[PDB]
Amino acid sequence: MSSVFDEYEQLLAAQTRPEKGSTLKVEVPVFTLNSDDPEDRWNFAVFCLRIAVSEDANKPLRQGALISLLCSHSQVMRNHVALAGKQNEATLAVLEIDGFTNGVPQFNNRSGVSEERAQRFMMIAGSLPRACSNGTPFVTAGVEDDAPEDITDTLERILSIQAQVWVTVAKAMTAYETADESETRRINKYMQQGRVQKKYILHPVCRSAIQLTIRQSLAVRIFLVSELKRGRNTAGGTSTYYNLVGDVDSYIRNTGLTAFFLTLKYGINTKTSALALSSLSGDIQKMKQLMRLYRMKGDNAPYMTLLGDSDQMSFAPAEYAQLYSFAMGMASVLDKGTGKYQFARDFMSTSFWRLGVEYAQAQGSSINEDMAAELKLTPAARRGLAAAAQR
RNA sequence: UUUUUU
Repeated sequence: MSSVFDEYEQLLAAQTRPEKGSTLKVEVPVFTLNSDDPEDRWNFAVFCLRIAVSEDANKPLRQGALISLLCSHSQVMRNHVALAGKQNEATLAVLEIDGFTNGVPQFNNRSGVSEERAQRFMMIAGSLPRACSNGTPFVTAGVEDDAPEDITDTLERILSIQAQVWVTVAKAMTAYETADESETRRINKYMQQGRVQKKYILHPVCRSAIQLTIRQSLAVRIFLVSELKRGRNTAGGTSTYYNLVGDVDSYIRNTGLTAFFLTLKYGINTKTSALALSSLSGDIQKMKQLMRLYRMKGDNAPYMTLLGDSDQMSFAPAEYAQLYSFAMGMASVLDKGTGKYQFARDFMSTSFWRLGVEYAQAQGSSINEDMAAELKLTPAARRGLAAAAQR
């Protein structure tokens, strides 16, 4: 016995099902450390940063510089750059920089390079943000001529630079989303932690450009995604770098799916009686559809934004406009968030907003079956807590 | 299509 609604669902299931050809693909130069000297890791990090922040070097190369700023943290970096090589979609090279001598400039290499190339980066060292001051990345001038006597502070500086990056990985879109203040709040609470010094802040202009670079490059984000997957996978007892990554992770995830999760929070997870209504159901049915599509998606699910796949479009807030508006109007009254921006659509319905207001304005109504059948609640207590809400 | 706080 096929029922009409049931076959309605059977129709809405086939549609929601989620080798790819090979195109032209450009080489990405990538740098690889070898050495055990703290001085050498220090110059490697300053160098990869002065590359990353170039005013004149082409794109793939700044990409590679950033890959290196994100790779430099490790000790044994052979296997981590092999894990870089594991991703067959792009194409990366090794360039064993073999270390540099006491003079900062020479890139002394044995394999696969040339001394004319031998003049460009160093030429590119000269690459400088005319807008940026002191002509250096770190805002306190007399910092980079420092002595890393031990490996621990060199690590810690690497951590701070990379974490400045990992913070700026969120709000990843292309327009200049202003997340400087939230970046600053997280820098401040990482100062509450203390793993990052106040002494090593970058220039925020160059940082936002580093962000713009991050999102213009496809595979550096893919590397971020794999970084973050191996971060979420590892437990607590480990090395500090994964702990920074996984700690910042919960701020990276779940991005751009925001109205969808507002609906989850306010619209549904409160199960107010107006949720039950004449029609709002159909969009609820589709809500649990995208739920099933979220769970059986799963392993790349908290990361579609960064991932970039078109399927999020299936996470369109627009088909929910009725529900979506209600859940919002209510959050607008009940919660005091989102009031400082335009978080609204033109495909909205006005009445269900008005009703989210009216329904949220009278908190006498929140009665749940759950606590009722939990505490054997009286009518006396019901009308009592009502008088409380009459405040 | 994207636009909080943690």
